[PDB]
Order: sequence, then structure tokens, then C-alpha cells
Amino acid sequence: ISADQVNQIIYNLHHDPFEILGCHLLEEGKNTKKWVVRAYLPKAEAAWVIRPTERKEDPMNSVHHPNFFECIIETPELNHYQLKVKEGEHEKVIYDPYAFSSPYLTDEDIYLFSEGNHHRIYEKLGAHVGEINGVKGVYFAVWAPNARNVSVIGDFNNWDGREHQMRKRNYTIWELFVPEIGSGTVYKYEIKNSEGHIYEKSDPYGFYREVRPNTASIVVDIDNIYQWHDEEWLEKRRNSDPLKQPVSVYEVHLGSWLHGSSAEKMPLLNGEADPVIVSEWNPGARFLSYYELAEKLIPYVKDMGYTHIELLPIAEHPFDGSWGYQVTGFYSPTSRFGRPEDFMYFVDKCHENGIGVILDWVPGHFPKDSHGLAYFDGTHLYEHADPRIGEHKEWGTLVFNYGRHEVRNFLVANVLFWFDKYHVDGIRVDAVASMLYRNYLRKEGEWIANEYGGDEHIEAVSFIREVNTLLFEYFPGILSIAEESTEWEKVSRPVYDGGLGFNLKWDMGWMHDMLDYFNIDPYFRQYHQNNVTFSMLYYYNENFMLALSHDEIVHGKSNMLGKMPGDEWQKYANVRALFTYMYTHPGKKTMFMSMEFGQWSEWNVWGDLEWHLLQYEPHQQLKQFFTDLNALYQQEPALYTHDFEYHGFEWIDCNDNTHSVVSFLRRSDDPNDSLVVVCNFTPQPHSHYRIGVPEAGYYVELFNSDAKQYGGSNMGNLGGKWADEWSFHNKPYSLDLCLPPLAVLILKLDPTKVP
Ligand SMILES: [Mg+2]
Ligand SMILES: [Mg+2]
Ligand SMILES: [Mg+2]
Ligand SMILES: [Mg+2]
Repeated sequence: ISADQVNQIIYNLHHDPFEILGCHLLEEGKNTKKWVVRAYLPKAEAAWVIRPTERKEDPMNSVHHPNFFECIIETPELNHYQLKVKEGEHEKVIYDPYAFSSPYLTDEDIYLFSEGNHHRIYEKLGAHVGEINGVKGVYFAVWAPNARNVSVIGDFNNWDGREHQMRKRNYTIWELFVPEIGSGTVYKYEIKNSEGHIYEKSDPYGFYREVRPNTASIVVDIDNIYQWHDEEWLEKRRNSDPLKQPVSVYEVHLGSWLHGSSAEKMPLLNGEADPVIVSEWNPGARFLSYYELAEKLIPYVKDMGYTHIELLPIAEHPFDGSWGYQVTGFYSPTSRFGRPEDFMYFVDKCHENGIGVILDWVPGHFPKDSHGLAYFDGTHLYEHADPRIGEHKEWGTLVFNYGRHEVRNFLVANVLFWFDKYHVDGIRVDAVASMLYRNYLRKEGEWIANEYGGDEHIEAVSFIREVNTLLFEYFPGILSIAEESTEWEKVSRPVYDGGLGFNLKWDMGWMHDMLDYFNIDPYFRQYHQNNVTFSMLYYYNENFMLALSHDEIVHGKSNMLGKMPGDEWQKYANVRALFTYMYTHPGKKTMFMSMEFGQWSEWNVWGDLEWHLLQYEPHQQLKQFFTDLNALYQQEPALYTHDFEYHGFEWIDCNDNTHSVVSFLRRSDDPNDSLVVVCNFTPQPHSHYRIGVPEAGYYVELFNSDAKQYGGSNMGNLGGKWADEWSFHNKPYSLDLCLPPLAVLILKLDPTKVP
């Protein structure tokens, strides 16, 4: 480029910066092409072009001005890249601001989508505010290859589409530009099928939607509604390995955590809306907005000491009682709680408070509602036409055709969309088995095998691998969490090793073992010591997340207190012992709302949590217990640096079944960070109980779940114990401990103690 051209850019004299900025073809070679990427990055000292799908990174050079950058790259196609931008000591990674020089679909957009590889397809499908022919308006586009006609109906045309008939491009996608309308336009697509039947559809790629049960889509100028402040969070995430950090998740269903009064408006980030009543049977209650949740949930979670909030599915869904798991508006956060910018504000405020956001994401199926994706264009478009692979008959839902390029693209670009536009830090996928198996919940003779004769759903496995490959390439330090309940191998292993590419898997076996164990009267736990210890036998085959989820406190299973045997004191004590054990056992942590304060009743999605219980001491004490346990977890490296290495754990003794005692070490990089954990799972106290330890010295009683401030009896070791040079459990030293009833101790050597 010349200095004249650069200076026109620097000084805002250039007539159209897209002519020069962004990605431009310089020449074509025999088997490759030479491209230049240019950027004007005021205040940046350095920049790079990352090509994350090729695992490449190329420096940019300043050209004529220290803040104007160019990068020349030879490659056949330069479709997917990011800019890394360094401004002083800080780096950010963004998409190129000059990536897309028109609002309309290009030939290249259509080709990539036809192949299933358009990772940013949501920039062009849906509804986007833009300019065509010099006039500002909205560009609409929708994939409906077998429709006979499609028209845009909406508020702007009184729902009559005759003068807003779309144009079909390349026999596949319909488009229309509508001048002088903008954000907040309410619309649907009116489709005529090959039989001549006329019907109405919400926008698959819509960014916002009316409030259930209304279904119209709403135009959002998605890149001009919110200003983020989370660049330092994002940089730390990108440059960190979350597997080596504390990860303690508070699982939340946004609709049912806390309700407000339906007698007043729902406040939003600078504005308000009509209240969204929770149900016709509880009409004085409304949902809180994403704004109000930012103001109330976030400081609540920060004070409790969790590292992450995991949301049950926030994508648009028509029925409260699905909990979010039956989604019809994949590209929009539900309007139950306000607007897209209110959810952005929520995530930005989490990041400000040092809390990450994990979304339950639902790629496995979709319901049959007429406004949604079903039978979209008069054919089985999103779902597979064969019900043996295209329906989950026991659920009444439809299964995506994962092998179909445009369907795969809808879902792969969807997962990326939430990281891009909403800055989320992870995803969790429920019921991954539902996708993996061609015989899932199907009777003999009502499914067919794969091309090799097996039950593996090959197209779904390919899709899951593609999602995880891409997600970690574009967003390296995220969490991708699976619940898979059939012992599929290598769920949380890299795709190149034959894994499915998740980085964490819920330890469902652990969860069953623990809850079944604690439900047993304590005298009888001696016949079930194997529930305590078995999950370590297969533990190192996956990277496990220890999750006690919403699914365990519904349908007659009771909430946590109710699962426990004994009198009220003992029920509380059992809860504290279980969760102390959970937080000391190797693996990351997840627990659901209401578990932290001892709600007696099961979770009810139609009401809110029983907050009045926190007026009473026993619930306050349990909540203080969790507050302190989360604080300890973040403070003790041996509870989180080596979760997934042999070094990080070793049983001391797990043979005393008759007294339901087990003990173990946790380790980290510094030997002085090793912890001694001792568990007593009966109400029998032990005044003298010997436990082998590796070193001489004073072992501080760092945590004691029977402490009085947690509701316990206050039994224990009054600060700590000096080890004896008395070999025990195959260790050269030992502690003679007092073990409180239905409790866990964590001890830690203080090598600086005065003898
Ligand atoms: Mg009409
Ligand atoms: Mg399940
Ligand atoms: Mg058993
Ligand atoms: Mg209530």
C-alpha cells in the first residue's frame, strides 16, 4: 500500500476504507493464493493474524504509520481468521472489523454455507440492519430451498407480505432488503410450500423474539447495543488452562431462582418493560430481568465464592416446564428476562466480578412447535426424514440431520455465536448419548444400523468432534462439558486421540454412588464402603466434573436434606460431610441452586426458591459452610492444580469399612501445599484415631465440617496435632486424631510451627 493511502485512512479522508482494510486477494498461484490483511489499530504497537482452524499465526508489520498494519499470507482460501491486537501490556483477539463489506450474501457466503463451513453464517442469515443501494433498512435472508414462495410479514406491512416477496438465490436461500425499517421491527416469514399450503415461521437465525407464547422475531442491531468492559477477563481466559484452576459451579435456572412482583414493570438496563408473569396460576409473580439478575444473582454468587455460574438453557423456548431443554429460537436469549443487551450486561458484570458463565446448549433435538424449525419449507429440512433417526418418539421431539451441511452449519455456527456475541466461557451438553446412538430409546426393529453394522450414529459423532475442534481453536481457554451416561470412551479427550473433544465430563457414576451412599442409614454404610471409593478406579480415564445437579432434586427424589437419614442435626451433618468430601475428592465441582442453604422442598420450576428459610440459623449456618468451603477451595492449590494427575491424590487408608472412615492426601506442585483429608461417615465420634502422614511436624486443622459456626457439635483437634514418629498406614509418621461425628477434616502441615 502507499503512504498516501495510509494517510487517507489515518486522517479519515478515504472514501471507503473497505477498499483497503480487511482481507484482499493480491494474486493467484498455481495451487494457492496470496492475500493481504490490513488493519488500522490506533494505539496498538503490534498485531497478528491468527488462522485458528489451520493452527497458524502470522505477525503483522507496521506499514507507513506505527498503527497501520499489513500481513501477507499465502494460502488457497482465507475464510477464517482473527486479529490479535496488542496495546501496551494487553492483547485482545477479535474478528476483523472490516471482514464483510456488504450486508447481502456473497457468492463466497453461499458456497461456504453449502458446504457446511460458514462459521459466521449468522452475519448474513437472519435479519441485519444495513445499507443497500444507498438506503438504510433491514436485510432478511432465510434458507428454505423447497419453498414455493417466501415473504416477509410484519408490523411494517400489517402482516401482509404481498409487496415483500423474497428472492430466491442459488435455488436455496431467500432474501429481501426492506428500506427504512430498523431495529425493533417485529416479523415472521410467510412460506408457501410445494403443495401450496401457506404458513408462518419465526426466523431460525432471529436474534430476539416476542415473549412466549407469542412467537414473532424481532430485529436487533446486535453489534450496536452494548459496550463491553471484559477485555482483561477474556485475555486471562485465553492464556490460561481452566483444567488447572479451581472450577466451582453454581447451577441456576434463571426463571425459578427468584421472582419479583407482577404489579410493577420489569426494569432493564436503562429502560423497562411490561412484566412477564410466571404462570396463570401464580399471577402476582413475574420473572426477574437479566438486568435485575446481574444486580442480585451476581453478588450473591460472588459472596458465596463460586467461580462460575452455569445456566439451564437460555435459548428461546416456548414452554417453561421444559426447563429450557426444548428450544425453538437457537439464536436468541429468551425474552422472558428482557433483551439481548440485558443478557450481555449480565455476562459483562460476571466478568467484572471474576465469575465465568457456562451455558447449557441443546443441539440434540428440537420440539415440533409450528413456529419453530420443524418441516420448515414443506420438507424434513432440519430434521432427518426417517423417524428412526429423525425423531425421539419417547420425547415427542425431532432430531437434527447432522449429516446435512446446512443443518450442521446452523448448529456449529450457533455454538460459536454464543462465544462471539455473548462472550460466554463454556457450554454443557445434557444427554450426549441421545446423539451418539442410533438405537437410543428405540425398540428392536425400529432403528437401523450404521453403514458398518454398528449402533454408533456416525454423523452425530462427526458433528460433536467438529464443534469441539472449532470451539477450542477459536476460543482456547473455554469449558466444554458433557453429560454422557453410557460409558462411551474418551468423551473428554482430544479429537486427534479418538475423543469427542470435550474437556470435562460429569461423573454420573460418582453422583449415583454418593447419593445412594448417603441415603443409607449410617450403621449400614459399612456394607457399602465401595460406594465411597469405587469412582477412583476409573477416574483417570476422563477429566471429571463432580456434579450434583437439578436433575437430582426433582421427581420425588427429595432435596439434599431430605435424602439424608436421621434427625435434623444428622441430616445437616450428612449434607456437610458429603459436600466436604465432594470438594476434596479429585475433580471439578458443580452444585444446583437451593443446595447451598438447605431448602427442604424439591426444586419447582414454576415457583422460586424458598428464600425465607434464610431467616433461620440452621440454613444460615449451612450457607456459611458453603461460603467457607468455596473460599478454601480457591485458596488451597492441592484442591485444584493436579485434579487430573496421579500426583494429585493418594488414599492413606480406605479399609476401615466397619467405621465408614476413609482418608487421603491431595497434592500440588509445592510439597508444603499437601493436604490430609479424613472422613467419618457415621455419627460415632472417635477420640483417638490414627492416620498415617508423610512428614513430621504440626498439622493444622485447616477445616472441620463439624465446626459450630456450620451447625456442628464443635468436636475436633483444637487447632491441630503434632505428628508422632509412629509408623502407620505405611507412612513413617502419624496423627492421633479426634474425628467428629458425620464430618470431614482437612489438615495441612505448617513447617514453620514453633515446637
Ligand atoms: Mg396475507
Ligand atoms: Mg438425563
Ligand atoms: Mg452396591
Ligand atoms: Mg417463592
